[PDB]
Amino acid sequence: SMKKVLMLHGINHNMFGKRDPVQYGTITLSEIDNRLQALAAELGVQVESFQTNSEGAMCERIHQAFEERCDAVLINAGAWTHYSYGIRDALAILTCPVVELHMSNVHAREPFRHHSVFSEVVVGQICGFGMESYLLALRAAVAQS
Amino acid sequence: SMKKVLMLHGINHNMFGKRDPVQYGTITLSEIDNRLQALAAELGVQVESFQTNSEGAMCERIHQAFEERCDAVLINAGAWTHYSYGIRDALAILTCPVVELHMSNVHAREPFRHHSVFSEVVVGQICGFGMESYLLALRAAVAQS
Amino acid sequence: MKKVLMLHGINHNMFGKRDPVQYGTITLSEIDNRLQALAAELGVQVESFQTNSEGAMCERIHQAFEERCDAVLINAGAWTHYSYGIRDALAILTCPVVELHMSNVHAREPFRHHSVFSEVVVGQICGFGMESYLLALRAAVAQSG
Ligand SMILES: [Cl-]
Repeated sequence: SMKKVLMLHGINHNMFGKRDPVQYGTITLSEIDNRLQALAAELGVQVESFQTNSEGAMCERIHQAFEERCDAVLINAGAWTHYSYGIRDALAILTCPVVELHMSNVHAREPFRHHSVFSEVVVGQICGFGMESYLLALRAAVAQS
Repeated sequence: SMKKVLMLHGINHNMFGKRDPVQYGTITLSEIDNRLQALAAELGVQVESFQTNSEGAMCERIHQAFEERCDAVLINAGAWTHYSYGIRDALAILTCPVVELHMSNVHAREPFRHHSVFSEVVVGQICGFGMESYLLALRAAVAQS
Repeated sequence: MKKVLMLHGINHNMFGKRDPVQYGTITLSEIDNRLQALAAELGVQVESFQTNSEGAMCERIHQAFEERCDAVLINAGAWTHYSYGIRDALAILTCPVVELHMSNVHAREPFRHHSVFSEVVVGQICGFGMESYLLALRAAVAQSG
């Protein structure tokens, strides 16, 4: 009865918040997932989170989301965003809304981060708002429904 | 005494034929392998099929094909065709004929699919003929040996 | 005692296993032995790691961050020219990182001319064959002390 949203954390994201606190902050993947769960309860949906450093494991989770008729997918694939055509063609299989998000303003960083290979297979993109990027992406998917 | 040919299916190809039949058809990897097995028997050769979504598993299968003195290799690496230099340098270890193939006319799709990073390490390429691309590739490999 | 980590990249398990006349016989085992011999001479410890999985490489780099490795040597193979995932894993490190190659990559195919690691390494050593590894270990020890 409840809509299911899948959160896909990308390569190197298990290391969020484990670097120098003064320069990189302390936000961890665990805190992000808690904030997503907090907002999900108010929105009346379920959020399941998945993190991997393996491109094949990411694609196979996407395949599973297609077969399990997931209602919406949020993805911050990390560096994969800028070259992994395999994940791009995995996301293309999905028929539910796909929301791309980034904590940082990728369009103002190194040139290679300015381009996303997912642009044609996602509804839209959100970047630059830190932790709030995740919550805004969850909001975007729920409003799509 | 029989020649052994290895068929390498690439990333996301386990999902062949599991999408909308009206838009994507119903051709599955299982149906492809059966038609390959039928042609191999008619041609007097052996065909072994392998699919993976892991770039390392694909490279390691190629290493195994080199050590096992495989007679010819057919590869449809999927999206890996357009960026995986790792699979490219794996194919370069082979000394048997290598045939690159695609079901679709990749040179008439998105620009990133126009270029194959395998071009310098394969005998040639076959694309655009759907199921027949696999059967033509097997014929090409047998004639190369 | 100072610890240096040697990271061997994709396809490198096949070093020395190709045609000896054309590709030589230098193996990863022989390289690691020479590294251990020089490490004892230099008064440091060397640990070697090889993988064909991009995710496994990034996770070894995460472990190198947690274990407070003194220096990292990396010859990522073909990943050098496209794996932004490994690049962003290396960016987490705060110890000196030395990129190395046996061949003169800047005089090979154009795609090998560029390393996506250049902004996250101290420097690069290429072209000196087996000596590239030994020179890189010397570079890393001098960077620490
Ligand atoms: Cl609200």
